[PDB]
Amino acid sequence: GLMQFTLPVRLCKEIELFHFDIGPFENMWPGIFVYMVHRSCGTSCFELEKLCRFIMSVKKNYRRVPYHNWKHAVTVAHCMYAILQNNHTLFTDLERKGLLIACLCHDLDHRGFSNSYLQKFDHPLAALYSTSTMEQHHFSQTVSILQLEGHNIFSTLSSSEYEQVLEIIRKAIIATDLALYFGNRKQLEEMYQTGSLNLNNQSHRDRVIGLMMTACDLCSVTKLWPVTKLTANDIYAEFWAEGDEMKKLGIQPIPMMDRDKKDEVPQGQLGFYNAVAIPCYTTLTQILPPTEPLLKACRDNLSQWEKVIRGEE
Ligand SMILES: CNC(=O)Cc1ccccc1NC(=O)c1nc(C2CC2)ccc1Nc1cncnc1
Ligand SMILES: [Mg+2]
Ligand SMILES: [Zn+2]
Repeated sequence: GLMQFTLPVRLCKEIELFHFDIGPFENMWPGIFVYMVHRSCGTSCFELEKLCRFIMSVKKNYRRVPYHNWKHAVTVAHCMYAILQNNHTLFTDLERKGLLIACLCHDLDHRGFSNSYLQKFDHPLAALYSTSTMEQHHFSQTVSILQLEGHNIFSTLSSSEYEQVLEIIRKAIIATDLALYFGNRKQLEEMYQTGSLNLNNQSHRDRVIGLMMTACDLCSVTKLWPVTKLTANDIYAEFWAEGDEMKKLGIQPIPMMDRDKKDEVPQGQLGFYNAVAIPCYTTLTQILPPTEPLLKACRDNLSQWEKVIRGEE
């Protein structure tokens, strides 16, 4: 009850900022998360003995892949933490609990391959789930861990609060399938401008949480340039591996994934920012004004990639 987590001053200050980088020390990331849960949710939200056991089981089930790893899980959680703190009163007690956990769990047991690569490989998980493949696998894994003895961090909730929080988390994790982002934003877009967006409409909240998750999941583009620049190497390390494996199946990969075509990256990142990230954070800022900082950083980094092409770095 009385065992606050505290952080070094720089971390304690910098963590409340959208563009915070959790840093290269694996060993602090668990404490960082618990810090965020206590300030986001309450020191009463979860039994600490239990939370710690869940955190470490969840860490154990992210794999050693260049990008879709434990560092990604916590990065995404922090970005959600930042959004909840800047929109304090808009979100229910359970929405605060379930969302941070969803973010922590959103990529459980990712292998570094896209849904497309499961289908073309004919991986068993593509047999089992025909769309949002990995994402239903990550939700599947989150319930597996939640059901291990001593890991039910949600046990103090009623039967029905429990059914709501798992249902928040499921949609939350499906929402991170970028295949669904495009329709979800276009629907939120029409609803904000026609002016029918109603946050008391639960099908509306669902979409808005869906956008937040896309925004959190994309937040390596909302960092200081030197972070965004270096994280790009990791996402691209996975892409080129997947390309290598597409080549092995007798399939030319999209250039984005072809390591013979690195020259084409700065242009590929241009497309990405314009088609995906700028729109994501635009629509999110229009809905949740305090989240503007994420749009500014995104824009900044777009500018930096233009600069890369112009020979200027
Ligand atoms: C399916 N469609 C696409 O994936 C879009 C695209 C198109 C072309 C080239 C590249 C991409 N994608 C990305 O670059 C990218 N994707 C993602 C998530 C998988 C969506 C996250 C971060 C990205 N970049 C990134 C840059 N810096 C620091 N961190 C991450
Ligand atoms: Mg994912
Ligand atoms: Zn992710």
